[PDB]
Amino acid sequence: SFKDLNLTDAQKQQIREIMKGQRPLEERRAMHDIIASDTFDKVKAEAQIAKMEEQRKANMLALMETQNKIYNILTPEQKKQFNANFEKR
Amino acid sequence: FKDLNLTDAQKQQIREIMKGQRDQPLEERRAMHDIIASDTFDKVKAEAQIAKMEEQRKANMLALMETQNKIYNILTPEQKKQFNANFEKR
Ligand SMILES: [Cl-]
Ligand SMILES: [Cl-]
Ligand SMILES: [Zn+2]
Ligand SMILES: [Zn+2]
Ligand SMILES: [Zn+2]
Ligand SMILES: [Zn+2]
Ligand SMILES: [Zn+2]
Ligand SMILES: [Zn+2]
Ligand SMILES: [Zn+2]
Ligand SMILES: [Zn+2]
Ligand SMILES: [Zn+2]
Ligand SMILES: [Zn+2]
Ligand SMILES: [Zn+2]
Ligand SMILES: [Zn+2]
Repeated sequence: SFKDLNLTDAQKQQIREIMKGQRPLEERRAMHDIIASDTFDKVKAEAQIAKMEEQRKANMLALMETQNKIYNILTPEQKKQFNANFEKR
Repeated sequence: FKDLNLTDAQKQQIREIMKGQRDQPLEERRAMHDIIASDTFDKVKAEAQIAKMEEQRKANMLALMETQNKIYNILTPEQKKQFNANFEKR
C-alpha cells in the first residue's frame, strides 16, 4: 500500500509536478575488488564506502524532499495511512 | 546456494560465517519519519539525518563485504570463478 492511498486526480497531477522537481556501477566494481581478494583490506573498504558520499547525499536529499512534498498534498485520512505504512516498514 | 557446486561442508562453513559477523537494534529512523511528515521540509535537519545514517551504512557495508570476502576464500579456484561471474549479474 506504500503507494495505495486513494489518490485524487489533482494529487496524481501534483505528484507529477513533484517528481519533475526531483528526477552505482563503478562502485559495485570497487566492492567486487575488495571482496575477491585473499585478505580483507578494511582501510580500502572504508575508502570505497566513502567515495560516493556526496552523490549519495544529493540522492537521499531529493528523495526525502520528494516524500515530504507528497506527504503534504495528502488529506488527514491519507496522512494517517501513509504514517501507519511508514511504521510497518 | 547459487549453482556454485558448493559442497555440503562449504554449505555449513558459510552458515558459521554469516552468523559470525552477525554479532554486530540498528538505528532510529523515527528521525526520518519526522522529517518527511512535517509541514515544511528542513534541508539542514535532513542533511543531518543522512550523515547519521552514513555511519550505520558504513557498519553494514563493512560487515557485508567482510562476510562475502570470507565466503570467497573458502571456495576453490573454479568456484571463485563462478562466484565472480555470478557477482556480475546482480
Ligand atoms: Cl562488479
Ligand atoms: Cl518510524
Ligand atoms: Zn480521473
Ligand atoms: Zn561510468
Ligand atoms: Zn565485478
Ligand atoms: Zn574492478
Ligand atoms: Zn595474497
Ligand atoms: Zn575503521
Ligand atoms: Zn566524507
Ligand atoms: Zn557534504
Ligand atoms: Zn528544492
Ligand atoms: Zn519521531
Ligand atoms: Zn531547521
Ligand atoms: Zn573481522
